[PDB]
Amino acid sequence: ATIGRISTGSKSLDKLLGGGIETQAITEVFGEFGSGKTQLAHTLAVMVQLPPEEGGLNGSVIWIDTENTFRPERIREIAQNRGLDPDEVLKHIYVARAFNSNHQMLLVQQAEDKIKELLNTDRPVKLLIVDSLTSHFRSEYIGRGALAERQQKLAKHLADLHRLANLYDIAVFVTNQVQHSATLRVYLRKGKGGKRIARLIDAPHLPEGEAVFSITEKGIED
Ligand SMILES: Nc1ncnc2c1ncn2[C@@H]1O[C@H](COP(=O)(O)OP(=O)(O)O)[C@@H](O)[C@H]1O
Ligand SMILES: [Mg+2]
Ligand code: NA
Repeated sequence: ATIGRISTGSKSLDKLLGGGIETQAITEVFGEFGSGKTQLAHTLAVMVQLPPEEGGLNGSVIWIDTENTFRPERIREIAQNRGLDPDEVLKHIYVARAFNSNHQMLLVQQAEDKIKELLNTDRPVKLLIVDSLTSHFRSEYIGRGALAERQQKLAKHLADLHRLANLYDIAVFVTNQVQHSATLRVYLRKGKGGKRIARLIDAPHLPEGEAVFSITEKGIED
């Protein structure tokens, strides 16, 4: 029932987010290629495994990869530099590669089996990443009539994701690349000096400024 919050690594981003990404919610990060969507996903997959006084939820991670951008050595790096054992961190991340959008849909069903298994253990799943939420959908549904059909399949997939978030008290974190019904939309862009800037889109309950952070050996951080 009460909502959990997963620190991103960046104090600035966390404040913008109201303390971190929420369980019982789908948080969508969207932005151009190279903006940092996948790096934020990597960092979150580590942060969630921290205890709560360090901004985590003692959680396991399920990661649905659609573009083969998951890097286990990046996870090990981030974990090591934040004082976690990198091999242990990796063992609590369950990555599956989605071959196409239908298999991506099926993987969400399978995620429920893994979630149920871990639920009342000491490392329940607390984060479900889809990176990228839309890349297969953009690629497969194209041409006259595909707008309605793509949106319908995507809405179904997002409904499935929202049910897991709410039913199991999990944060869902999804990426979308920009040249549907997410709970919170975060616009990410690359700024001057290598900085990254985040802004919330249509989110009255949180701050209306922008967060600024860097991508480092610790993942993201101010
Ligand atoms: N270890 C690192 N330290 C600093 N910047 C990094 C590191 N690793 C990757 N990056 C930067 O992250 C950016 C890519 O982020 P990425 O999450 O893949 O973008 P997206 O998923 O939004 O296309 C690149 O600019 C790259 O230089
Ligand atoms: Mg990416
Ligand atoms: Na919490």
